[PDB]
Amino acid sequence: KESLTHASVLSAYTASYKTTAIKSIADNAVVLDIGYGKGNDGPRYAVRPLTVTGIDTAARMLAIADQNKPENVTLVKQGFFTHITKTSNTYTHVIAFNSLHYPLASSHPDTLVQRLPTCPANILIPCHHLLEGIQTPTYSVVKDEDMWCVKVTKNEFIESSYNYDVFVKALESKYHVTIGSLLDCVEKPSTRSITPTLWTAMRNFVNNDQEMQRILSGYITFNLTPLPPKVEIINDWLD
Ligand SMILES: Nc1ncnc2c1ncn2[C@@H]1O[C@H](CSCC[C@H](N)C(=O)O)[C@@H](O)[C@H]1O
Ligand code: NA
Repeated sequence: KESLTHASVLSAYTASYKTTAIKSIADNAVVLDIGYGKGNDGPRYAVRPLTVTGIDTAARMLAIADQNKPENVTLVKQGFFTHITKTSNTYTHVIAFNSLHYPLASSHPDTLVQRLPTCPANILIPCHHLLEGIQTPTYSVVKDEDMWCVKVTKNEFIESSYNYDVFVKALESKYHVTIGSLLDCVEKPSTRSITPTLWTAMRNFVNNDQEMQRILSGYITFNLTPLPPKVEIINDWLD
């Protein structure tokens, strides 16, 4: 133990994937961040040619996010389904980092996907069926009846189950999908507290810790590009 615990590596790798995704958003995009929360990705949006709408259901967290909100960011307090109905923005990129499993637990996965704007997207989602059993001093996922118990540091969150399989099958109806894991992250997070020496120390710990690789393998990433328009019947016409 020396600043190098399971929760520490997880947030750093999470920070790694957000750095790459936000950077890879096309220039001048109108972005929707579903679950903007307390504003961790503000500094990454602030240094970029992007118009961003951050939506959350928690006002207390959107209050922490306003205390240092970049001006290219607009904050709105409405969940995803209300906002998609009411908004006048046409979005060109969707971001959802550790957020979509909440709406997916109270909706049909095909309804969430068809309601998402038809635009490129990046999704980080925990797959609790790939995380159950992992018990480390700072990270633990355990089953509790129909609900999931997850402990980060000492935070004791309860999350509900969602249908990952149907979700992935619905994305395949709309998107070219490349699936991945946090374990596939190499790029150094933009977080300035993560020095080059510390990142190397984190990635070396991943190469030599089984528990860590399991935690990282259970945080599933989705790089989405919209399929061609239903006029894909022309290509099937080559059968
Ligand atoms: N249906 C919903 N619509 C929008 N935001 C939601 C939501 N359900 C939960 N959220 C928000 O999603 C967030 C996930 S945690 C914060 C995630 C943030 N993207 C980050 O990277 O730090 C929470 O703040 C939660 O309030
Ligand atoms: Na670019």
